[PDB]
Amino acid sequence: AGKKVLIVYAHQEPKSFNGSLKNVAVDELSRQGCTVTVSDLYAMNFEPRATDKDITGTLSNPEVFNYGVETHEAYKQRSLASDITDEQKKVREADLVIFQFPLYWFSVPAILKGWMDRVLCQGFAFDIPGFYDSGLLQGKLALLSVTTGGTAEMYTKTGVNGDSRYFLWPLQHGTLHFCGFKVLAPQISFAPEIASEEERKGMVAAWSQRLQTIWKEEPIPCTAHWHFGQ
Amino acid sequence: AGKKVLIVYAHQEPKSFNGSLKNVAVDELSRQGCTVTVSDLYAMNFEPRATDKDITGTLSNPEVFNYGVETHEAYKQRSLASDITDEQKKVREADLVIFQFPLYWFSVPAILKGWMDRVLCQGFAFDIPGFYDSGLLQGKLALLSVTTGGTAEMYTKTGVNGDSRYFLWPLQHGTLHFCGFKVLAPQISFAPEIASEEERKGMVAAWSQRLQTIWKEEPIPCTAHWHFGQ
Ligand SMILES: Cc1cc2nc3c(=O)[nH]c(=O)nc-3n(C[C@@H](O)[C@@H](O)[C@H](O)COP(=O)(O)OP(=O)(O)OC[C@@H]3O[C@H](n4cnc5c(N)ncnc54)[C@H](O)[C@@H]3O)c2cc1C
Ligand SMILES: Cc1cc2nc3c(=O)[nH]c(=O)nc-3n(C[C@H](O)[C@H](O)[C@H](O)COP(=O)(O)OP(=O)(O)OC[C@H]3O[C@@H](n4cnc5c(N)ncnc54)[C@H](O)[C@@H]3O)c2cc1C
Ligand SMILES: COc1cc(=O)n(C)c2c3c(ccc12)OCO3
Ligand SMILES: COc1cc(=O)n(C)c2c3c(ccc12)OCO3
Ligand SMILES: [Zn+2]
Ligand SMILES: [Zn+2]
Repeated sequence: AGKKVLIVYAHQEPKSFNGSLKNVAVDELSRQGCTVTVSDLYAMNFEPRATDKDITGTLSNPEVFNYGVETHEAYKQRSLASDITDEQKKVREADLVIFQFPLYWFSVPAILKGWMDRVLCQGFAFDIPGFYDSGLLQGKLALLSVTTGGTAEMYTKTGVNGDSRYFLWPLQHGTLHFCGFKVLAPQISFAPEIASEEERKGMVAAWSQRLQTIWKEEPIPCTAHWHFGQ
Repeated sequence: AGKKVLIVYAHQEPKSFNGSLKNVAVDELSRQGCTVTVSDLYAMNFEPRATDKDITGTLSNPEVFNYGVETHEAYKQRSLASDITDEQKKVREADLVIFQFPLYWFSVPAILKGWMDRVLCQGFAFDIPGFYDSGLLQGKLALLSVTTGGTAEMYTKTGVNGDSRYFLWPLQHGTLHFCGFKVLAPQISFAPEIASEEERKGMVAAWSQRLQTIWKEEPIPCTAHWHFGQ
């Protein structure tokens, strides 16, 4: 239907398993008639570092540079670097934002971490006050589509890595929910490097198949209990 | 004595509160006679992105780029980029690695996330298999010194942000413990931007005091129970 989707994609190799997941999302959401944009961060050589090059006008406090303060002001003044505001426009217009990435150290690859750090600035994505359920991106859906080295077995409460939900907290709750997104259940594609060719094909078609009905899903309850239980 | 400390620091501003915490750690550990090295990531313009530039000469599969495989082989064949190997030398010789950074999105700034992604490579920090305590950095101590925007009250189990310990999991357990580090209790300096003056002087003083007996400390039990349990 009449919806805009932004896919923020973080993998170096177009032939990868992540590449395939990205392309099947674009294929399926495009088939449905959705408007689809992809920010392919490596191909863009997206700048991950939060630096004073991100503000182009007079700083509030040139004596002691505080990145959150300076970017909050710059956002209000329209003196942010244009790579940041280009991304903000995509997010602003999106109804759904999908993040497609390999798990790096229980988190996103740094190039995508730098997208969150630099694009979700104060004034745009949240304000103090104006976060979690009062976040500035309220009304928008977000979803993490994550691939791993580790097996599903390894990511259980009594497996070596602990439950997969534990590493989702800082991203789902600390970032997405904080900015006001409603979070859809994560898509985790476990261990495609270990998986057989039939199992890989299965994981790709499960994602394609889930996307056929993605607009009918409810968000998760993004709370400590969902993530950690008890 | 004789101990070597590496401090991996990630703040843009030498006059910041992180800056002061890094400086008192250098001052105190230097005073004790320890060997100290600092990796000032922003001043080094450290590269955060995981790309094929990290491998010199020629790829072990130039048709499909797999970062994990390529860096593992590059490590074995002494063909990693020199920014990464310079960091690996400092880590290899270190008895204690302290990370000094402001919390960005429940995690490390992207520039320090990229140090983790690119420096802690397979063959160096862990093997597959070969992790947690068959992790290659066993014997070394690691410590997170983190500063926050949010007050300690916000970081309680039924505060908005949830417990501090919940966001420590991917860093302490998924990264530091996985590589074989023993983890010291984190130093968390809550909300300096809204502290006095005193209080702030006091937080800087307390870190210095703690570093006086850092070598007497016992590592935390780095378990799901410690982070999430009761
Ligand atoms: C710095 C670093 C940190 C990491 N940290 C962690 C961690 O904390 N936890 C953890 O679990 N893992 C971790 N990993 C490993 C893991 O997340 C990755 O290896 C990744 O998830 C695998 O995804 P990929 O797309 O790169 O796989 P690929 O290697 O690209 O996929 C396996 C492939 O199937 C492919 N394929 C592509 N398209 C298709 C298709 N359409 N159908 C069938 N097969 C297809 C390829 O041909 C290849 O055989 C880390 C890796 C690195 C480099
Ligand atoms: C992209 C981004 C994401 C963020 N995400 C989060 C998050 O997830 N959770 C969260 O809680 N917060 C978050 N924050 C807020 C961030 O963690 C805090 O802004 C930061 O930790 C403050 O530390 P600082 O060193 O920059 O403080 P500074 O602004 O540098 O310091 C505060 C004050 O201390 C003064 N000072 C310096 N040295 C001394 C000294 N020796 N004695 C006394 N005073 C001194 C400085 O002059 C200044 O007045 C985020 C910020 C950004 C920009
Ligand atoms: C430290 O987290 C990991 C957990 C983990 O379970 N696996 C399988 C990893 C992996 C890597 C790199 C890291 C991890 O390359 C291939 O498999
Ligand atoms: C989870 O993210 C935050 C939690 C949080 O508790 N606080 C206070 C934050 C903050 C930021 C940015 C993010 C956060 O700028 C100043 O204060
Ligand atoms: Zn939440
Ligand atoms: Zn652990």
